[PDB]
Amino acid sequence: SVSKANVPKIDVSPLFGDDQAAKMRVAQQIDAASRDTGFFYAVNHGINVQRLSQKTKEFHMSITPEEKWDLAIRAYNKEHQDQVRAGYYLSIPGKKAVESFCYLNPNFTPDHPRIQAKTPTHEVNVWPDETKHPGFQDFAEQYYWDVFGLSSALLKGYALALGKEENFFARHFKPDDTLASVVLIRYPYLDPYPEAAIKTAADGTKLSFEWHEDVSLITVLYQSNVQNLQVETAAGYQDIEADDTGYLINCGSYMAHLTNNYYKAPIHRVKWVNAERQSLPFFVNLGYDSVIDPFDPREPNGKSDREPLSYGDYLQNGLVSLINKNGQT
Ligand SMILES: C=C(S)[C@H](NC(=O)CCC[C@H](N)C(=O)O)C(=O)O[C@@H](C(=O)O)[C@H](C)CO
Ligand SMILES: [Fe+2]
Repeated sequence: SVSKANVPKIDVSPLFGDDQAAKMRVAQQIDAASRDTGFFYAVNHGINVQRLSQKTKEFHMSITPEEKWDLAIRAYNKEHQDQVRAGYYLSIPGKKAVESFCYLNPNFTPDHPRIQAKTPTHEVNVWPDETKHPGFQDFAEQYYWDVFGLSSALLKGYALALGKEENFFARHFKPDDTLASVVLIRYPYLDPYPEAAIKTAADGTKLSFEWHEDVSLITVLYQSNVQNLQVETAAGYQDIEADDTGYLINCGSYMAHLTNNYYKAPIHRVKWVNAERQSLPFFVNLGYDSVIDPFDPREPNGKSDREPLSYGDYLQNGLVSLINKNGQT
């Protein structure tokens, strides 16, 4: 069998308050988890994940093929050249099982300075018709802000963990310009399940998505209660237990860059499971021009031989590379 990965449950509630000592004790837990498998579950996070799941299910199960084309990103619909990131990512029956809906910062409106400039990675969200999906847009926008708030708190914990002041990351994570995204992923139950939609790892494990590091600062993930994720450790790939009451947290490769691999971006993959389930990541991205000077918390002078990299540069190049490596989702 595959061994269970160590994924501690960390009560992150102190990170919302003003008890600095208590925050330090949470930071230590984040440090330990980040230095070990690179994953932890944030518990006592304050978000109503059951309602998120319910609203997401109502959306996935009621949206029609017509609407999917009308909301599709450019990869599926040549008419929508502005939709690189935001919109619907279609399944391909008999070939590709997964489908999803991505949205960005609700503040990226037509008048936003980065939208006017047509800066890469900024787009205006697309939404289904309100009469067909009543309350969905409002719910989804509010969810963005709810998970932004959790993520800000988590970023205070990571900053303290690394020996910095608590706003070290969060000062670059701002409502007016964050490049963060929500993805509402549907993994279907299918009978029969098309072999073409199943990948096979070198070790023989059936997969829905191959090994990768995340393109993010951190990733803040809600998943249904169906085990599927695996993390590569020195002991090999290990199973990450499901917990549909908590958020699964890990670092992306921007964190690895900034910390000179002190907090690695864990390599992980998604096992194929024939189950109707949800995977709802929030990718914690900074602003387009955000640059944090790389450092090394294992070195006495804290200096690193990595060059500063703007977040916008990192993101545009990472999203493309991901598609090249593991395919268009
Ligand atoms: C490889 C990853 S981390 C997938 N992410 C992407 O494909 C990038 C989406 C970026 C988005 N379109 C944007 O524009 O921001 C992803 O979301 O995987 C989730 C899953 O497959 O369950 C789960 C997180 C498994 O790792
Ligand atoms: Fe991932």
